[PDB]
Amino acid sequence: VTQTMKGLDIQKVAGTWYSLAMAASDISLLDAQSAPLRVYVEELKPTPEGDLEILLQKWENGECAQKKIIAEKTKIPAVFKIDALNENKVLVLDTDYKKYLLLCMENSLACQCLVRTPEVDDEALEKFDKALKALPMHIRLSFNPTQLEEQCHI
Amino acid sequence: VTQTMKGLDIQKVAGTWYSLAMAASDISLLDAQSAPLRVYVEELKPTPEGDLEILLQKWENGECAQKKIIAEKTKIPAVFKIDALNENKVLVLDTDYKKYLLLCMENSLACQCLVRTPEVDDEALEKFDKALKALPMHIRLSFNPTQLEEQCHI
Ligand SMILES: CCCCCCCCCCCCCC(=O)O
Ligand SMILES: CCCCCCCCCCCCCC(=O)O
Repeated sequence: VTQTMKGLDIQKVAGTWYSLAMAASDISLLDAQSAPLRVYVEELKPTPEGDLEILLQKWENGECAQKKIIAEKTKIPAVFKIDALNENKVLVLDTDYKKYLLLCMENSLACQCLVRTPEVDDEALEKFDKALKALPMHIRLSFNPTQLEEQCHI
Repeated sequence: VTQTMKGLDIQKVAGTWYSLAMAASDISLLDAQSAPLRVYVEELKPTPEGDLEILLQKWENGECAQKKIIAEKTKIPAVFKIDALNENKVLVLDTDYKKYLLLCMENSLACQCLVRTPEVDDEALEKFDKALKALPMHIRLSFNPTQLEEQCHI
């Protein structure tokens, strides 16, 4: 991934988001309901000191569960690191703050097109697919407005 | 689907094919290993009287199984009908016979990009994605050359 948002103002991504589309390098990352990177973003919560808290839902043990994970800031504004067994980065590729936000996670690679409202934003999906053609994705999903209004996009 | 191959010569699609990419209208059609339209084409076998026999593999009961299904000809050369509880059509969208073949099945809709050899044919995938932008797909998968040489693309 060699797309990052120049001049990102992280405080301005705060609030409500919808995981409109997802893609990943390996089918197994997204294939099933309980696949490891089948995560549905609810809210982005920047800290005053510039970390990025992410509220999301994930299907685990036959149930739609709440998760809260902290992605810690780095020297680069558009790059955050999640504390785990593995060093994994969260990258903000692009955003206009008010409509769409493109982000990826890598260790191999998964990405999402986030939007502010439960609508199919063709313009944001164009920007997502453009970003992705530089990346070796083998699975891509997208949700309809009804699914976007349901826990775990059921 | 309002893309069919003009002047199709069905006898010339005979032989070996690889399911390089798949897409479908509903995630559930392709999501898991045993999803209903997760089928891997092995061979196309036109009959002398112009029907299209399809040899494929499908994951069923925790196993990669052989299937043979007959798609019967219609008045339209690029449209075939599979005998089931439901009337389902197989449509040949496009082919150059020697490299790629795009086909869909509808009742809602799933499509594949077939290629003759276990290679990622970027040119055929461009033609596949072009065909698909006219269609309401919500899941898309693609296979690497290693997976293409394995039973059920394992
Ligand atoms: C996949 C790109 C969008 C990034 C979404 C936020 C990153 C968090 C996903 C990592 C897995 C979270 C599940 C957990 O381990 O509790
Ligand atoms: C999905 C577009 C490619 C068409 C592949 C050939 C169509 C056959 C799939 C229908 C399901 C076959 C499994 C079975 O019912 O035995």
